[PDB]
Amino acid sequence: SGSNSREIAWVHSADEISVMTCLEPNVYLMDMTRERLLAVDSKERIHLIKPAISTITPTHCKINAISAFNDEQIFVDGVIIDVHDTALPQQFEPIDYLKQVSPNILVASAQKTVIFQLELQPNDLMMDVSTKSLQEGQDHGVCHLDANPSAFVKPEEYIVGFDLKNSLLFIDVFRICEEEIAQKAKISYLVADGTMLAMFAVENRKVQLIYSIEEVHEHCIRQLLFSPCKL
Repeated sequence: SGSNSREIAWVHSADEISVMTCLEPNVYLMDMTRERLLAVDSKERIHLIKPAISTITPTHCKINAISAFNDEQIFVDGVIIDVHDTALPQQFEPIDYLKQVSPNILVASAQKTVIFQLELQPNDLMMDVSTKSLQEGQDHGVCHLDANPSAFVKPEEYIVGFDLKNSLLFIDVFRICEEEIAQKAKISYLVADGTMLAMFAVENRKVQLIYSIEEVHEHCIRQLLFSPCKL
């Protein structure tokens, strides 16, 4: 699912081919969105939700606005008020929310636990890394990266710096950087790739990536508007 600048790639799991309405679609698995109104259709997901409860992740739905709207519910609307901006959400009915603060929060869709530690974060509910020091609460101040835009856990938790890096935690092996996700085989030092870093597509400045299996079978999406579908 890719917002109209609502398309596909020979599949029916997100939008009926051509569906003009967006900022981001949701096919995490009706592909959710947020207008500059939630315009979600049915091509293959659940077929009907229309305009019901921006950046939505899995609902084994929750919203994400530019305000303190940590709302997230069913169709049942629940505007959990974080009390500035409700930033990056992740699903771990508990859902972790990460504002423009490294402390962050865990809210059960009701705040499960809330932590405060200093003056992108991974999933392994208490074993969670924090970035903006590299403290991993349950904590461990790790000021090794000069800041910290993303961190991801063991497939040795690798955390990127704003000036490349994606070092080791528990040797700073170096190839903003190309951000990271986890494999059963570490995605080669949690970089997404530097070929195969030992433990190039068109243009650069990639955002967020995933992967099917070790090395091969990229999940496409690689850059803006033009990414390889090779491997």
